[PDB]
Amino acid sequence: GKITFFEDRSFQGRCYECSSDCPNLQTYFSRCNSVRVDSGCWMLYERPNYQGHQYFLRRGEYPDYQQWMGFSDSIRSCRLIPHAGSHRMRLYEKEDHKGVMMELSEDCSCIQDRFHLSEVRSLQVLEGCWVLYEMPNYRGRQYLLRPQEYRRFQDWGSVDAKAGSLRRVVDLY
Repeated sequence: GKITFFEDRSFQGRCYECSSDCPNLQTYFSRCNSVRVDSGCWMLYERPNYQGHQYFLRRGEYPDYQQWMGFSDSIRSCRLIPHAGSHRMRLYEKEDHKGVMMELSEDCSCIQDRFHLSEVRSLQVLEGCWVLYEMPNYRGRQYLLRPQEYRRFQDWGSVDAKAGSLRRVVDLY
């Protein structure tokens, strides 16, 4: 993957290119108002060491922070997310993988329609990386999921169990 951060909107100002993850972008810039992704799938974070708000970005031009549903011009770390050849995950109604369950191997733009619940209280991510969105149609707070089990919402960094949509992390061409 290849990503370039710019201090100002419209690919203007001080800039930094990355090709692998970075635990701390603060050395290189103090604000980020536009991004160009050349290649790969990227999680951006509001804070250093992959904390605070998370933003999912893939190949394309982002002329301002709103384009990636940003909450501020703070961008202080980033992960390059691995492509996976297939995706598979289980959503549970209750913590610790109990209650009703739904299996997912494609993008789901409305959990509520398929599952009949507004919250996912535990997850088993078996294959691929995914982005969980607070809201349907890939809107609201975003949470990067990776292969592992999540016994409760705290394990993915959310404020609560509310979840509207799920996206497979797949590279854009």
